[PDB]
Amino acid sequence: NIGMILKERQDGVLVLTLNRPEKLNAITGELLDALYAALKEGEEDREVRALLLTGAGRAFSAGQDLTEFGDRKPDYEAHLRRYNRVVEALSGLEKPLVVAVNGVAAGAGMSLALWGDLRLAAVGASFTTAFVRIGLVPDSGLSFLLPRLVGLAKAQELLLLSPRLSAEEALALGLVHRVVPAEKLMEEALSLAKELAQGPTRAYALTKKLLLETYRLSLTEALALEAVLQGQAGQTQDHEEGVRAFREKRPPRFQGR
Amino acid sequence: NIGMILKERQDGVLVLTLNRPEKLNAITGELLDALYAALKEGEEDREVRALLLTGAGRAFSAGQDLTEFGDRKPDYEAHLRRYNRVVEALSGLEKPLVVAVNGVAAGAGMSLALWGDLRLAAVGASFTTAFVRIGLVPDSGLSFLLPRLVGLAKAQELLLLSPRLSAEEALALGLVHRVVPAEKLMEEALSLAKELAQGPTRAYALTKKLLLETYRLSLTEALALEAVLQGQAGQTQDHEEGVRAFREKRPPRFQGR
Amino acid sequence: NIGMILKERQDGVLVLTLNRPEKLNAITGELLDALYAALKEGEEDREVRALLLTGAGRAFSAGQDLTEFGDRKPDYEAHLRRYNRVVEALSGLEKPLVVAVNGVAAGAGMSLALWGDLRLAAVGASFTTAFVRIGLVPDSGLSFLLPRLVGLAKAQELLLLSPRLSAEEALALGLVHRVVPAEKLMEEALSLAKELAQGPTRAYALTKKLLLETYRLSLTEALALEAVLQGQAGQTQDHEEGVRAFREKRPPRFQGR
Ligand SMILES: CC(C)(COP(=O)(O)OP(=O)(O)OC[C@H]1O[C@@H](n2cnc3c(N)ncnc32)[C@H](O)[C@@H]1OP(=O)(O)O)[C@@H](O)C(=O)NCCC(=O)NCCSC(=O)C/C=C/CC(=O)O
Ligand SMILES: CC(C)(COP(=O)(O)OP(=O)(O)OC[C@H]1O[C@@H](n2cnc3c(N)ncnc32)[C@H](O)[C@@H]1OP(=O)(O)O)[C@@H](O)C(=O)NCCC(=O)NCCSC(=O)C/C=C/CC(=O)O
Ligand SMILES: CC(C)(COP(=O)(O)OP(=O)(O)OC[C@H]1O[C@@H](n2cnc3c(N)ncnc32)[C@H](O)[C@@H]1OP(=O)(O)O)[C@@H](O)C(=O)NCCC(=O)NCCSC(=O)C/C=C/CC(=O)O
Repeated sequence: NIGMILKERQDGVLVLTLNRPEKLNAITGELLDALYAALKEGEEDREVRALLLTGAGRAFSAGQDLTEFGDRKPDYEAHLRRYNRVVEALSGLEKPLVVAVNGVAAGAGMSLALWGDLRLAAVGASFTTAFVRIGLVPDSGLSFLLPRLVGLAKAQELLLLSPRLSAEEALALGLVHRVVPAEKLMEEALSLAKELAQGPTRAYALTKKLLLETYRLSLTEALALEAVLQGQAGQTQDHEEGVRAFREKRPPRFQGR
Repeated sequence: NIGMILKERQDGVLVLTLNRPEKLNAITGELLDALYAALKEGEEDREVRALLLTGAGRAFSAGQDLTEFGDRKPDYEAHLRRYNRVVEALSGLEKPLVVAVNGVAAGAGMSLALWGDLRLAAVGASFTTAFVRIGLVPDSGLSFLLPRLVGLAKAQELLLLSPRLSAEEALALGLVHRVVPAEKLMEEALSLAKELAQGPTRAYALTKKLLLETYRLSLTEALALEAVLQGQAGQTQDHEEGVRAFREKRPPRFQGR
Repeated sequence: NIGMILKERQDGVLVLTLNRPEKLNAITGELLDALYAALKEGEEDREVRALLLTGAGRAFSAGQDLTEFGDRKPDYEAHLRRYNRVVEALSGLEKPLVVAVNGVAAGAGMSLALWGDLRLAAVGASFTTAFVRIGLVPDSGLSFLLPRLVGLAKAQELLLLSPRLSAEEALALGLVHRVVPAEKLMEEALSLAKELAQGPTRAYALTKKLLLETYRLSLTEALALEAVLQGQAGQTQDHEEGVRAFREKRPPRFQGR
């Protein structure tokens, strides 16, 4: 398909599938533009309360297509302003994102997978940082996410030595939250995304903003931002519903506003 | 008791007990003012070298009293400047704090428990972030503490899905340092707090300041603050005692100055 | 030996050995000047692509020599500008550093060991923060490294209570990456350092810069620095070699430029 991102809506969930299975969903500028466009649509679509990202075929993504750039003096500083708006869009997404890692995620493919709020892997899936084997540094936010997700000791080993991690090893480190058999991965991930699509979408979005900023703030700054964002969550119809549901001891019926 | 914070001194330890057992020690502005007052007294009392915080009855704390605010347009930005001076006081406390989590700690109750320097839980105690089920974001410093304590991967799952964690699960993640039978919790926690109340109180206070600031500093800034605070610890009578005790291979007798 | 740092080159590796075995490699200003000088030489020597740091005798290092300062009013703020250029040099080293922890690492000895990019310990080796037992705060970058390496929950316990950790406990926490029998430690560590000395030295150096800065940056700042440093790695002969080797499915032959 032109752009190489498949798009499907179900029950409040936009399902995005990386679709270059013949090249293990290797990333090109074209694929990144299509993914940006799809994330923008998902976020704008008032019928969408959650996103699910997965790969077509054997792989999640092998990362940058190492054929896309033809022997010329590479300008990665320039190009990464492109990987960069996609990462900006993922990081700031105002709806929850499930990632279903169906196979290998390497390099920027591993970066993209780790931007999921909740991450599931198939048995048989694998992670490898990859960049150092091409003489490159981690990019697409991997140098930001990895030490936060697995701690600095594991981030050093994973990045410097680029070992291949099994899905069970990934589970141990916090790279994923759940490992499921390959034939059940999309059912389980879609089940979780539909759960989140009934959730308090505004609370999810603002909680994600606090988590993104937490490490660079002083405690004083963190308490100030908590105050500001709790002010905004406090004004939502969902907060009022949440309080009613607790007082009546029934499930909340959230609307995402 | 008026203010709902019980206060007792033993052997250098101020014991603070959240005391609204009939509402699972649910937090009100009144309780927060009483806790602030008690922390201020503990810190000012030269007979106190350590604090121990626990709950009365079944619960540690169920967090914000979801009856305190009566159907009016809530102003959480305003109110949190109140949760906020209490968190400021906890974070900056110039004496070590043990927390004994005797039962459920939910929402701001979980926030308060996690401000302990050393944290023990009873078998049967439990943690739940709770905020997202009311359509709110984590507050009272939970968005600051949780990713630092358990890493970002576990913080995402705990905050977005609000699962109930057993004391043994909490131990695994680093939410607590020790799990003990319910009938031994106060004996063990008081034993540890009395140990710290013989400790180098100034070294504890300055070590806590370094830990609070560590993530937002450059290595250059971190080394500069280490230099400044080690300068201050170096001038204490306790440092001179610590050096004598090491040279003579005997226990130090610290005074907290 | 004058300066108490032994220096030996093998197969692209500068081997540095802390050499005051009679005082468990206890740190003095003189030892720190010698270590700074040795790190500077290793980094300047175009025949060196990796460093390995270890201890002579029983210990890795017992940390500051608690005989060096003679009963005078200590000025640790002044002196730490000395521990500080050594830590600055370690942190910014533009070649990978393996640490082989052959025995106890306490206080600043533990600080120094944890500056390794990859860390191995002998069975029988041990770690202890130590500072709090002398009434001091963690220094030599320990307040920076420890919470990043083991998370805040373990850093609090390790620093406030100064327990002695076995090599297997250290492995569990991420203080080291590998534990090996004492008689195999230098063979394994030298084997790993020779591996890294064939590696893409520029990618290692720039990856280390991203990891050092990651926690204090916004995601926007982190993506900007990734762009800048990937630009520089992209211009290296090693990047061009890495791409050729992947396209031909053969091992890269990196030069470190
Ligand atoms: C671990 C995998 C991904 C999978 O192994 P396996 O499943 O055994 O497959 P394979 O290695 O046998 O490859 C099968 C085919 O896919 C191709 N393939 C795999 N990865 C990529 C790839 N990344 N680019 C182009 N082709 C790729 C292979 O070349 C093969 O093609 P062929 O059938 O021989 O024609 C392995 O292929 C691998 O290490 N690939 C390279 C991964 C890699 O280095 N990714 C790029 C890191 S750099 C990055 O992502 C961002 C860089 C930004 C700066 C910039 O460059 O703009
Ligand atoms: C996990 C517990 C805490 C305990 O379960 P369990 O032990 O089975 O007890 P229960 O749920 O059966 O409750 C027993 C009673 O306590 C009451 N209770 C429990 N939590 C609270 C509570 N937080 N507020 C008022 N009442 C509470 C229940 O309503 C019941 O009252 P009743 O006997 O029916 O009259 C459960 O009650 C629970 O999820 N409670 C709500 C926890 C909660 O959402 N906390 C607030 C999060 S929001 C926060 O803390 C800060 C917000 C700041 C912004 C602002 O609002 O200012
Ligand atoms: C865990 C060890 C390191 C090892 O135990 P073990 O292997 O059983 O040996 P030991 O304790 O029996 O000591 C054997 C000998 O080494 C000496 N030794 C051990 N550590 C040091 C030491 N750090 N300084 C001088 N001597 C030391 C002992 O005093 C003994 O000397 P002797 O044979 O009795 O003459 C234990 O010795 C120990 O706790 N030592 C003190 C560690 C310590 O507190 N280090 C300093 C932390 S403060 C720091 O590093 C930076 C401070 C900067 C501010 C400033 O001061 O400038």
